[PDB]
Amino acid sequence: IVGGYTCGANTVPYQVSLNSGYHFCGGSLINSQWVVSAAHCYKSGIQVRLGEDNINVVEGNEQFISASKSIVHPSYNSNTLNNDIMLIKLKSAASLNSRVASISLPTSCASAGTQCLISGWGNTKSSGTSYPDVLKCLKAPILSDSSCKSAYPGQITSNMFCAGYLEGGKDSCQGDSGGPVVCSGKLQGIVSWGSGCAQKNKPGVYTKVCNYVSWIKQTIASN
Ligand SMILES: NC(=[NH2+])c1ccc2[nH]c(-c3cccc(-c4ccccc4)c3[O-])nc2c1
Ligand SMILES: [Ca+2]
Ligand SMILES: [Cl-]
Repeated sequence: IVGGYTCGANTVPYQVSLNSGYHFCGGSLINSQWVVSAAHCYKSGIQVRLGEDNINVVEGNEQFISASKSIVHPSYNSNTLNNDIMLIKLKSAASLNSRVASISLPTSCASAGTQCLISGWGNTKSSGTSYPDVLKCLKAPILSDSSCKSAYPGQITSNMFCAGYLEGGKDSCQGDSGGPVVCSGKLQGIVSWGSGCAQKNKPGVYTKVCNYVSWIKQTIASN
């Protein structure tokens, strides 16, 4: 997260860190046994880390659970990143409390101008690599479809939306992929891609979760 602030320990209880010996992507807990992340974060040997704040120190509240299976959307396209969503089933259910809690899936899509909270342990520099130890947060609005398409002509599908600031300075970045974009208490987006980080007129692009709710429900119900 570039230009964001320190969230504060366990203030984003649905945030998870996907770990394979280091933090490589974020995710969102949607129930005690399932996490939603981005398809491009897929790899084998994923350990899901819940209740984290400093990812390099065991401070208490952490729950480390191995993924039992990861389900990348069948129509995921790695070249366009269309359908960049994945579900991860946990080997055992997580213990939910005030520090570890799930986030609700939306019933309707959000409108441009909606303010959302984006969080993660990704890079904090637009020009360089600085990864934080604790969780960073950023409040950002969803942009209109015309501004998004004007920024990335020919690259936005109906399963994506832009959120951020066109002036640059505040944005999600590498390491934040797969994490949550929460608006009014509902998970509306998944950090997916962008051109660099926090560059002027190049906002972040997110997977539009409202388009996948029946898919998520049906997939969880059959696995
Ligand atoms: N400007 C942005 N809002 C933005 C958002 C997510 C990004 N994710 C990345 C990204 C860059 C290089 C590699 C990965 C990557 C690839 C495979 C697995 C995990 C991360 C990224 O997600 N850049 C990103 C830029
Ligand atoms: Ca920790
Ligand atoms: Cl277009």
